[PDB]
Order: sequence, then structure tokens, then C-alpha cells
Amino acid sequence: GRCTKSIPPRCFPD
Repeated sequence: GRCTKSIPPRCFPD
């Protein structure tokens, strides 16, 4: 449950 704000938005399963 975490996403990069810097694009591309890569979201992690946490």
C-alpha cells in the first residue's frame, strides 16, 4: 500500500 509519487506511479503491495 505505497505508491511512488514520481511517475510512473508504481504501487507496492504494502
